[PDB]
Amino acid sequence: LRLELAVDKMVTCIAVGLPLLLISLAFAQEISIGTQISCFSPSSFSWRQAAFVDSYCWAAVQQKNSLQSESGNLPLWLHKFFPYILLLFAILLYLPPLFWRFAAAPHICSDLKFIMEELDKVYNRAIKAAKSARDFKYPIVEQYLKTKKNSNNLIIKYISCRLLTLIIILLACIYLGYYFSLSSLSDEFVCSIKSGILRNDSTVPDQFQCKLIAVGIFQLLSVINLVVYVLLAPVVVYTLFVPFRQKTDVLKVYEILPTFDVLHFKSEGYNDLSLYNLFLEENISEVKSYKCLKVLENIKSSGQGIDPMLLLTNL
Amino acid sequence: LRLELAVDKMVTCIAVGLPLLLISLAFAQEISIGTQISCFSPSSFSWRQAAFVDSYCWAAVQQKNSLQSESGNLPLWLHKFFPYILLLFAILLYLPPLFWRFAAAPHICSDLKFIMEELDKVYNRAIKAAKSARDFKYPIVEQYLKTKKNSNNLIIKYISCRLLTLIIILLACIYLGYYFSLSSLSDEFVCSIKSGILRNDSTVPDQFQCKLIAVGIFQLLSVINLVVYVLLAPVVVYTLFVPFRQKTDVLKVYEILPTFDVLHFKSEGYNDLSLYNLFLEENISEVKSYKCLKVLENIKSSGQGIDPMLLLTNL
Amino acid sequence: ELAVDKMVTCIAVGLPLLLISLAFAQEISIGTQISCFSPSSFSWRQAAFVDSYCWAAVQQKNSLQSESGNLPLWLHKFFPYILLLFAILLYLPPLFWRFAAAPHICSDLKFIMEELDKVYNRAIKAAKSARDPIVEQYLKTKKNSNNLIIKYISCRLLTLIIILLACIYLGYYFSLSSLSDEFVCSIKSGILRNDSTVPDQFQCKLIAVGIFQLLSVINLVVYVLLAPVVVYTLFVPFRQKTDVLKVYEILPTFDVLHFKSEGYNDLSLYNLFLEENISEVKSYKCLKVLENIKSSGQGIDPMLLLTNL
Amino acid sequence: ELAVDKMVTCIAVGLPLLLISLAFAQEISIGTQISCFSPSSFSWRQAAFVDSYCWAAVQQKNSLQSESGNLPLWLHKFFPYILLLFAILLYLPPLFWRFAAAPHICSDLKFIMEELDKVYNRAIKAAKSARDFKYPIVEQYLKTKKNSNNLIIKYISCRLLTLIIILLACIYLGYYFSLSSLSDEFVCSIKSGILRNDSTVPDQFQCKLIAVGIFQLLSVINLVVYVLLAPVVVYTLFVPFRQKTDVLKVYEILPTFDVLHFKSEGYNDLSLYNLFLEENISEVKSYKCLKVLENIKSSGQGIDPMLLLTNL
Amino acid sequence: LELAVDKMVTCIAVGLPLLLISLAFAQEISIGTQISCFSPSSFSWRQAAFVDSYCWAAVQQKNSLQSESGNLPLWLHKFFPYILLLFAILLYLPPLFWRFAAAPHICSDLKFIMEELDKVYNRAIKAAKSARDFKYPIVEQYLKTKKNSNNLIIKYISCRLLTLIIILLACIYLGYYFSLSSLSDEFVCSIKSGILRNDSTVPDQFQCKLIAVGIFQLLSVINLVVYVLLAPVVVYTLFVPFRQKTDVLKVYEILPTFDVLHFKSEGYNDLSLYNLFLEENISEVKSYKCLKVLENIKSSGQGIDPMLLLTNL
Amino acid sequence: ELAVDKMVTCIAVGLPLLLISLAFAQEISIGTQISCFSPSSFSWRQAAFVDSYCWAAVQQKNSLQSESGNLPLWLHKFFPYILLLFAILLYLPPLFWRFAAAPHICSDLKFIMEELDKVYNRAIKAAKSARDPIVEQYLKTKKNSNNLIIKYISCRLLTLIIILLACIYLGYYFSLSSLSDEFVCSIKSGILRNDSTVPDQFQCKLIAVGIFQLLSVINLVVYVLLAPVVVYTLFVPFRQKTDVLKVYEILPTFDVLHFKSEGYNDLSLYNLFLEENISEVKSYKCLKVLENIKSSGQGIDPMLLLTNL
Repeated sequence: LRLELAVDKMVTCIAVGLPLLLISLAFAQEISIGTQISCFSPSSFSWRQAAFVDSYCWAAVQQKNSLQSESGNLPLWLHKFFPYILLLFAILLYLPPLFWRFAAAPHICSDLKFIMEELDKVYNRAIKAAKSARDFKYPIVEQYLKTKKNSNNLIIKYISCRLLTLIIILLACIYLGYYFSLSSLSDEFVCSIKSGILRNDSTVPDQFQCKLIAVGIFQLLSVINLVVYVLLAPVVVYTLFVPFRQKTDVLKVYEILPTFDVLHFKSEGYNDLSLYNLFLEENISEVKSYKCLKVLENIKSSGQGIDPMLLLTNL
Repeated sequence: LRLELAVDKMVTCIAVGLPLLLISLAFAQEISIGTQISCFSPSSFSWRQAAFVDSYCWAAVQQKNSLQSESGNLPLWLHKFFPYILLLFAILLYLPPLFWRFAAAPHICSDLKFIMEELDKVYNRAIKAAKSARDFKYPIVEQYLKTKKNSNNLIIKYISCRLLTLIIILLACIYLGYYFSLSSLSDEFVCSIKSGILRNDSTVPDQFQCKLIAVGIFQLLSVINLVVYVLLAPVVVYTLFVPFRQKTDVLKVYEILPTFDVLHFKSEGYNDLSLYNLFLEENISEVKSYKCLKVLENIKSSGQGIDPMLLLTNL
Repeated sequence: ELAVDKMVTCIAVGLPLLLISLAFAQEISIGTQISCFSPSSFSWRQAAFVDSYCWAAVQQKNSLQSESGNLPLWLHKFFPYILLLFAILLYLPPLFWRFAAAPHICSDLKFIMEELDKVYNRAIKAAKSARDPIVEQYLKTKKNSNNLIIKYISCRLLTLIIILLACIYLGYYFSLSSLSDEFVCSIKSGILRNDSTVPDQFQCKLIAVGIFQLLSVINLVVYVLLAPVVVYTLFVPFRQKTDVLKVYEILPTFDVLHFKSEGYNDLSLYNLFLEENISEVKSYKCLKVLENIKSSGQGIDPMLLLTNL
Repeated sequence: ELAVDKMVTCIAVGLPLLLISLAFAQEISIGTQISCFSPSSFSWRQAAFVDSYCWAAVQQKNSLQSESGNLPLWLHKFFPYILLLFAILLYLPPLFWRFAAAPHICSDLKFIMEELDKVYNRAIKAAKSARDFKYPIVEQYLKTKKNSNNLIIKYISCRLLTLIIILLACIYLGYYFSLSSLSDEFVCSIKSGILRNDSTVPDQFQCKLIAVGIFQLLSVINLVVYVLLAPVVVYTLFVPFRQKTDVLKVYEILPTFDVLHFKSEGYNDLSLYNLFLEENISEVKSYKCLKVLENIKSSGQGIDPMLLLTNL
Repeated sequence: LELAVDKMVTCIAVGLPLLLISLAFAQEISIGTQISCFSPSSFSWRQAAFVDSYCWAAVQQKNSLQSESGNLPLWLHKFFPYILLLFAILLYLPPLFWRFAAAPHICSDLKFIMEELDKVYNRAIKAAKSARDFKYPIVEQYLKTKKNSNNLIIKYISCRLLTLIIILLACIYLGYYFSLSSLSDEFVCSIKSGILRNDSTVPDQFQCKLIAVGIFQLLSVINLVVYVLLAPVVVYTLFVPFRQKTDVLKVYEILPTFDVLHFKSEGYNDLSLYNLFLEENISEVKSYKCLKVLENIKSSGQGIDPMLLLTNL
Repeated sequence: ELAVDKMVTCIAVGLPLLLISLAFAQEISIGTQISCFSPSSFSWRQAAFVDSYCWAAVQQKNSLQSESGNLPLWLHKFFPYILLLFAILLYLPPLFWRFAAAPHICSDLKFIMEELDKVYNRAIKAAKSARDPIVEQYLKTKKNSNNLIIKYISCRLLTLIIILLACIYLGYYFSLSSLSDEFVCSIKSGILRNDSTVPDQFQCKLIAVGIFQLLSVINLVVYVLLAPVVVYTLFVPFRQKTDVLKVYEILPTFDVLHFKSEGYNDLSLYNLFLEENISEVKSYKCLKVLENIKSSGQGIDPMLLLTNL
């Protein structure tokens, strides 16, 4: 009852923990030198006057009139808001898995548990009929899967959460590629504390050379995040192609039972049946009847004996 | 017994954790530079005199006589009390859930557990009667359903907590939209430490140019909170109109039981019955009898066999 | 603990604590709580001495001269501990209640619920055999002594008294003037008295006062909103409604008598606690199902009881 | 632990702890606990040395000269530790009695409740057989409890130590609370060792112990709460006075139970057991039903054995 | 679900870089900032702080700093802490298979094999008990089938091979750090871009030194030593066939209800992996325990096979 | 994990960790780990540069000149981590023991206990009917291969080897002169080489090295007290005694044979683990009650066993 495919669990783990791990690294007790901005006030300035210049320019990356930067004010905005953008991406990437687990999870589980119980029951009834021969009959699970072939609401939830995950991953790739595509000189901006009563003041110099520290770390981490995300996006796209992944028809092994109709009827659709096929292919190893039937099916590759006889021997 | 609808749990989680997360972000070490205010005392001022000017003006954003600001004293008040406002909204948004958690639960959880037990019992009795055929009778829960429609005690509590949540969310949206609408130059105010014995003092200048730092971060976070809240408000509203959300009649699947009267009788009212319908639609997946009955109902879409026979096979 | 009482306790206790932590948190604070503006000639440590001396000197009335008086000065230092004192005093009655009051009402309520389940079982067994008042006297006794409830209304009355005293204190401090933090201070006792390098007086200002007043008005608003709730909760008889035992009157093994209303006696308190905890009683749930069905009046009470099983 | 004893412990222990935690509020403390006002010529580190030296020198009586004396200085510097000491000493008797005395009374009380339920069952069974051994074992057990008071002597001893420690704390807080309010200011001289004949260092420094006023304002609060708590302990100290509403009197209407209360008037373990029975007796179902019959008997309409048989 | 040698290889290869990161930045070994630049005496405190932070950020901008070794050694130190964590994460990723729900791929089949072995043991002793008073080798056929596809094991050798590749890449990277002279921290720095370019009060260049780099190299050599000790373990663990000896089944051949055939050896196929996992988890099987008791007794030959089987009951 | 092994692990691992945490106590540590005494003319930041340069320069042998040598300087700075390395290496064998060998012995021991309870039940059932050796062969087999125990003595031997290496290192480190923490450092590489305002050499001293030596001698004392314990634990045969299965020999359904002694084989290890975990076995407890009684002769063994029920 995991209700989360291993590839989906790992995609979520990566896409969420990587921006968080990178945020935590960008401010390691060993990577931050100190403040995020330094402005180089004149030597005549006192300690507190220099602190004022630093804090003023930090707050002044927003006020476009005060600061003059060669690259523009937009790089300054992006440099100051550096860590917020990654936590936002982590949260947005965590949202679709949360929507999946909160509502979609429970619905998928009940049906799969019922299908496994019905398969075990049909196996028991088939071997009991075979045992009585050695001494109703309605394909209920087949009809249930035929019904699942119709409504795709159960799957559309899955491909929708995967599609939002892919969209957010692509938007994060775009943002990180832009941010890394930084000038790497745009962190140096000229700042002027000359609004208000300081405007015509003379002891204060006209402009200060400020630099936004710990930016290079942001870009080096953004390229790492972008690489991992462009490696992750094909995985999500493949996860999206849910019918293509439905392979090795799991119910085909049950077709050798008399109490089971000879019909797979599970393929070719953007419908909940393909999703159920994937989840059955995953959780079917827990089904003992499936295990024994697959043993007989593999033996049938040689073709030495016969299916009903072998089943009777297994008991 | 979660006793909280998934949409309500997520609305609470968002509306409460988002202001808390934003408070915690607004003072992340990388994000802040130092003090919340800086005042630029003259160069002749000692370190402690400049500290006095900073702290005095910080405390003087309240005393309207001391500070002269172009935007007014109200922006100064709003800038100083940025953090306090965020927590208060989180608490008020968490207050409704707390009342629901303790006051609301006895009325509903007990009733829902009783309804689920009665449904399992009627299912068992119906299959036992069917099994005896293959070899009292009072609709107590249905009588119970009528009470829900006539009783709004367990509902009016729900729509009241939801309505207070919506009202507080709208008040938070109004406050955040106002705060974000602040001048962004209103963080610079002129401050004069000239009350008391300093009034006619000469070494102290007439006025100081103070600037409130960490206000741009407050506005950037307030717009995020406002966006998330105006996205959340339709969800709460959507939520307020329960009569509309009561859909996919859950008891309709039980109408195929002989031991159960053929009557849904659950719709169209601002009464506790609609609330109970929502909570049943949520918690009904835990009911095994409901799961099996829904399996039979979905199979009935094809119409191959028959309802009582299918039930007998399931046993 | 009744839901309204639990929420009143939660508010009246956590609000002063949350408000202390608001102002209390280091990030919210600019720095020290007092700043005194020593002269420029003073060294760093001399200015620190002036600050700390005046901070400790808001008590010594001889040193400081303030226009409003020494009481406003003492009030500021008092407030961080005064809010915690109010939180503790407001937590005390709920603590006394759970420690003493619940044990007496808990045993009685558990016994009443067990007796109700037993009478229901016996009634359906008699009805089943046909198809084939100890609890009332106990409640009549509860109708007499109000000592069991007197504990409840006493803890509620102390809660109301402490809430009103907190409202008075918070309203008093909030009006103030705010010029008190601007009161002067003179470090001229002892050997510094006739010293000349030290100025006669310093202009000190109490840091983070405005935050205290803005939070005190919030606490006062919430408390004057909470006081009517306690007063309503104070009146136990009014809240006793939707007679819970009336649903049991349809049992043959149960006498036809509610006999639970109209008094400042422990019976009304027990009625409230029964109305709260009665949903746990399965027999009450089934009986209420039958009673709601009886609104339509289609069948009959004993038949549905027997049929319901 | 009786509710009044639990609340007395909670107050007497948590109040000094809460007051310690308040005395060091991140908003009531201006900074260091002492400030000494070195001369202007002194560097930052020299002034720090003067502060720390005088802080450590409130003990060395030769260095500091104070008008009130060295004892106020000691009390001003060791104010916290003393409150924690009082909290610990006040927590000790509840720890002691709970560890050993509790189980002794718990086993006996559980046995008494079981025996009462058994005698009730036997009485109604005899009455039921009439509608269709005999040894007062619990009465004899309580008669025995009436003898040795050692089981209760533990209780009144822990209560008496609690009262003694509360009174000692009241005395200390009243003494400490009633301060000169000038003591916080002491003259300190860093002139021992090689600094003795040094000339650049002044003869004496004016030090002040900051946040002492907070200590006194909190000590008066602690003293008020403690002198309000002491009458509660004294009342709780007197076990015999507390007992009332004879709980076993309701059982006297049973045939299988002898007609004898025999529980009153002594500084013996029987009175303590009476209190604990009065507390824990509501859990006893037989007691509940018997009290129902006893309250009905106030009207006197029917009869005790008939209503008991009808009780079932 | 994770072999003890694999669990310990993961624990080492992951926790060692993390422990070394945590050690490198311990208060007792860190003196303070990671860089110090020695501004002139005329510079104020904040001007010196600006020089330090500027040069720290300027190890990237190649135009500002002039170092004898080059800019690559400078960039290596700053990213060294990040690499330690990157290597830990990449080494944790393959074990991620164990973390993920891949247990059913191997354990569920194992659970079936153990149940079938207990069942065949019970049936054999019941037949022997009836003598004292179907018959299809299903598990043998299942293992014969496992002897076919090696896809189930290919997952295992693939995660082990990625672990080995990442360990070797980490060894290569760490080897490099130890090899470097690291005078790199002594590289000069010039705060003369922008308006400071033609400024005169600021000196032409500053002598900066990178703090905690000697600690980084001393820890990198430790990590490299542990990793080159760990790589042979992974290589041995890589060879699943060379890792299998004394198969558990050879003890079940003394049962009448069990065919006389081990048929489990010699292949890069899932059968060898299942043999390893059976050798590990077989001690939980009670029937295996009793059969091994009889097999060990058979070394002496004092007691008959079927007789001792029936005798044990 | 045997109690002596658990305590040896706890000591050998937590002691270096506790000592690391003590060496850097806030009261204990004064500040930085190095101080260099720049001239008075040097600014604050120039002195900080000298400190940090010399800290990083304990490695570069050309810069610093120390009387003891550069190796003591390396050991000074690397001493804190070295203790964590010893803690980790000492934790490794117990960790290996938990996964590699503990389950192998756990399954076997649980099976032996179950078989002993079963044989006891069968013996008393046979005795009860009168009133109205699989485990031995398994242990005989264990007497063969010592591979199961070889894991145990191997983890113990690695623990002893690492403890002895730690003793050697700590005895060497404590044998430092305690003046080797004072080294002369010269910031004169690069453009500072021919600079004149900077003095030729600085007198630096390594902070918290006396604390390191005082803690290293404590660690060495505890480790040389622990090493004999490991050596004794190393000899499994010398430890086994009080033959635990001898109490079972009084059962008819159990063969009269202890057959557990005298070998560097897994049987002795299993004997130790049985002696430890056998108190959980109820049948063993009753047999020891009566097994001891049989020696006394007060009552006969089968009669008391039947009476045991």
